[PDB]
Amino acid sequence: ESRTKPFTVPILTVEEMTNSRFPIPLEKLFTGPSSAFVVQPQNGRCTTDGALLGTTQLSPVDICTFRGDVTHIAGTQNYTMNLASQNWNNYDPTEEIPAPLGTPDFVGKIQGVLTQTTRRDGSTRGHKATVSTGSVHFTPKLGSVQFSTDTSNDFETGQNTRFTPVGVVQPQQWVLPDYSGRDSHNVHLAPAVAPTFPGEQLLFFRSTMMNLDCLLPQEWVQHFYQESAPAQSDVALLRFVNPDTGRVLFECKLHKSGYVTVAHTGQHDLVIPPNGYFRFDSWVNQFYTLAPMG
Ligand SMILES: [Zn+2]
Ligand SMILES: [Zn+2]
Ligand SMILES: [Zn+2]
Ligand SMILES: [Zn+2]
Ligand SMILES: [Zn+2]
Ligand SMILES: [Zn+2]
Ligand SMILES: [Zn+2]
Repeated sequence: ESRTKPFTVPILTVEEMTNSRFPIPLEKLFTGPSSAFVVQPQNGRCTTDGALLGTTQLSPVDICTFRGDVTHIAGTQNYTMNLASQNWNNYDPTEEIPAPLGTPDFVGKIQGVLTQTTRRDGSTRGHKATVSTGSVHFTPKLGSVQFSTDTSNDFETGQNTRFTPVGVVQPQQWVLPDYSGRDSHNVHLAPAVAPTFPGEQLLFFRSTMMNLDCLLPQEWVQHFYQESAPAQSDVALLRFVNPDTGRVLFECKLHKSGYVTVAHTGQHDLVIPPNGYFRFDSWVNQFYTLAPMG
């Protein structure tokens, strides 16, 4: 039989990791029922054996960013960005993805800094800007989005420009934007996720700014991809361990398609030790019942 790279997850604690849906630290773990909303984020999606899904890409600093060049909308402070690919090359809308990698995956107004990156002429050319992901002008899959800013002159036409997100005004974590605008349809989405094993609920990796919940920390996406360790079954059994005592706090299923479930009924904001981390223990069959959480 073939001997393949052993699967592992990072040894980073929750607070040492970052949300995969916005460039901010994770703050804590949360579990609760999810039958009343559709959980289909497009960022923070990756299989355990290293296949990226939806709009998921590797770099934490490219999460919810946009890149390209802008054209002034005459008589307004607003600008249309004509998107580039992720390396700054020609955007190619025929790729089978929902949108440019790193595109935001929730409806809301994201504020940030829009900056010209080349041939500044000695000017900073960075300005506060906002992009509304629910707006009719939000058409990243078509290759353009619209920003509101406080200038009408400062951005030179035909010069590379980048948006770095800073925060969200106020928004709907679970509602995907219309990547191609009104009366369109989203295409090539990573699938919705749900707990199908009775007594199980999804485990969310949660930050603030409202809650923002992801299915995998960004560092897990990066680790899974970099390692590309093959899966031995549909479910990897992880233990959350506290090295300060050496004891297991709880166990959970890391599903091969890239999400986590725990045995619990109801909302529970987990209380974890500062140094606790996840440890891969074994691959299990489809009949493994987890030890109860809390
Ligand atoms: Zn102009
Ligand atoms: Zn791309
Ligand atoms: Zn210039
Ligand atoms: Zn300004
Ligand atoms: Zn790693
Ligand atoms: Zn390695
Ligand atoms: Zn599974």
